[PDB]
Amino acid sequence: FQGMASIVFSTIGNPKGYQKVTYEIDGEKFESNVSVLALRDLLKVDKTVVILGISVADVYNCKYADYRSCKECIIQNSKNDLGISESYVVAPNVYQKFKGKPDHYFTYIYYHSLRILEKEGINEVFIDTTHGINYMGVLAKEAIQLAVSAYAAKSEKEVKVSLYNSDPVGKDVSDTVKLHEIEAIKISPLSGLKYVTYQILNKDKNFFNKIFSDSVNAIPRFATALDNGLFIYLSEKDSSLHLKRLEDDLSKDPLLTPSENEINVVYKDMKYALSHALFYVISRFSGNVDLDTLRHYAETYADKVTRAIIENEVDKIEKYQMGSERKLLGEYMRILYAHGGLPYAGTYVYKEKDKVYVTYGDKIDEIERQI
Amino acid sequence: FQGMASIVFSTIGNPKGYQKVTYEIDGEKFESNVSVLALRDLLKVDKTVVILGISVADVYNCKYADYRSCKECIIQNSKNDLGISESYVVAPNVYQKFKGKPDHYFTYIYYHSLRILEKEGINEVFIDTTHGINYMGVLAKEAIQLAVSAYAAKSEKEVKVSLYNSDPVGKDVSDTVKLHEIEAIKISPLSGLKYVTYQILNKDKNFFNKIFSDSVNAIPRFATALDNGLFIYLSEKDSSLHLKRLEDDLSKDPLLTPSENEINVVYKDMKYALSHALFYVISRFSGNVDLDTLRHYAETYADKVTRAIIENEVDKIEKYQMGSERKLLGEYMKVEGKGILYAHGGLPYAGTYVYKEKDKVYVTYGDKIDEIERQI
Ligand SMILES: [Mg+2]
Ligand SMILES: [Mg+2]
Repeated sequence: FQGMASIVFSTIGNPKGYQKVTYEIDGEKFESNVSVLALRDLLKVDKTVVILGISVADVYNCKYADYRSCKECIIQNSKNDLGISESYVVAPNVYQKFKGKPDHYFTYIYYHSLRILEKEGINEVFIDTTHGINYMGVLAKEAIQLAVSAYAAKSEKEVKVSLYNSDPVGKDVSDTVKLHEIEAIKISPLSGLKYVTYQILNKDKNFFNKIFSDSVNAIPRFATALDNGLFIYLSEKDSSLHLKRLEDDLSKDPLLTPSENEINVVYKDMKYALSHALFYVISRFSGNVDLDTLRHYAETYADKVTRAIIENEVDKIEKYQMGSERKLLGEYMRILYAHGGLPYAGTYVYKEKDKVYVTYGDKIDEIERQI
Repeated sequence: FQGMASIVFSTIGNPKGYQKVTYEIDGEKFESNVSVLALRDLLKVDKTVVILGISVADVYNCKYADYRSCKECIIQNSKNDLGISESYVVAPNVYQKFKGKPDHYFTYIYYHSLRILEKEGINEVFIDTTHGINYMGVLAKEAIQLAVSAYAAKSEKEVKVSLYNSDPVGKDVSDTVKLHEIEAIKISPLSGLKYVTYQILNKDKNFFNKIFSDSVNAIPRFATALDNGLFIYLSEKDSSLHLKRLEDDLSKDPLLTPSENEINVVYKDMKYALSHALFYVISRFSGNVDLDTLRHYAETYADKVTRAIIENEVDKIEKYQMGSERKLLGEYMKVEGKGILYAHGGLPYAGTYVYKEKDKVYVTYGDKIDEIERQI
């Protein structure tokens, strides 16, 4: 299954909803107490996701026994006020007595929105920030962008993403409130990959520390390999454990710990979201690399020069009749990169029944050092 | 996983290959003994499928013990001559001493190409008929079109399909040969659905006989439900048995039986391919129909009027707070005292129940399904 479903994510600052207003797109109108229901109606959006901060517990006198029971109380009460039965993402946020780190909101939305994209078979995403307050809008937008980027690359599909906002404040039903398309982008597997790597490669040298042993070095290295089309490396240098550990890290509930005067909320720093997106995209490349798979990777996941270099190397390999035993490419015909990841002294080739494979074999440590 | 892989299917009449020529697309050239290798190079196509007839068995002195062994001899010997290691579809065909029914070639290509599409995560398909002979081109093109139609609708994705043919060289030795895009189409889930139903609904009254009990009526009836957006009916009237039995029928090898100077080949009549496509598409609609699922079905699998009527009825339903006990739509929406299926886009008020469970509102025909079925 593949899927062409649409979804709208909406940042809602007040789970009680808002004064009824008449929203409008292209002259067509829909009256609502929340912009997201108007976007859903006017754009015929399949799925709805309301994003709330844990801080709105205060509105309903929800208890702080633990994050899960607190968020369940929020959802039960908001469903009745908003007339939206599902789905809800209730994220760690900083607001009044609720204390923490704003980037934790980002991490949480990235991870939870990614899971939703997987489940829903999505090809079009709307992000409605009409009712967001403080930093909700900027961080939900960027966290969802990251999730759609990871999703498009791993699922190998195109996903359209649009940012919407309106201004219903101090208006009523006699007011017409336009829902504006602010920006619309198309994310392809290539541009999803490039966004994910971009978010690793523009961070300071210590940014990815304490994620796993030597993560401070391993993470930017894996990102550089992904960014430059080193598919054989992504296939052969196992990162499945890193991915599993990050899933474990992000799957656990935030901690809610009440003070005298405060509720402290602890989730995971942004570096965990960026790292997960990286290893999630890398998981696309698992398994042995035969020539047609590599041709496809070149077309799908490499920029134009890198694609051309890889395809030229493959063209050269396809001129020869290939045997069962493994030989270095040299035996048939900056160096790592000038040959698009197939340097002749550092890559083997072999034929196993109907496929020719390229592998670094026991030379992978040499390759790793040149990344 | 979804996928944006490309694939070319090539009808090849002679597994020995052809006079080498320089194929060209848009000024760019590639010399080959087979058009499909030039297409693969010039259009950077991920996957290659060579379609051969079983009749090429004699080229390599292949034995006729059974279809599997004959096909495997053909494939192993063709690989070296053609320079293509995989994949091969070796189909029943009629030619010279090989006798049978030409539509069996269609059925075989449909089913086997469909399996290949599923495995390969495809969004772009090329059909190269350059080296096809007799009816290979017409039947491969139409069989593949049906396959992609079924695949697009069931997987819910768009697929582009293009028919290519080189300049025919005839009995001459040309030097440069253009590879022409003849036809290029885009198949959406809706376009796939409509092509599948079209192939059912343009057949004679008895065309679908002997597939399963009362299939002459049941098949057209399912196609009519699908063609007209009766998604609740498709969700509630079983067709998984029909799908399973068709997949079992089609997965069995063709029968090859040599006689005095003839080899008779038997596969399955075209009706099995068309019926398989139908039930494969219908299998998309499994599960209870909650209103968001229905809205999605209207947006994805229904023509403009049907989409509008369904969405209108859903808009009305969504005004109400829904209880957990099943009630007819009319119990919510119609007064006591006086005041049909298609005018309500499949949600007639006296024949459809509604209820809410675990955050979703559902519509179902429940015990009224027979009455709905009478009206299809
Ligand atoms: Mg949540
Ligand atoms: Mg075959």
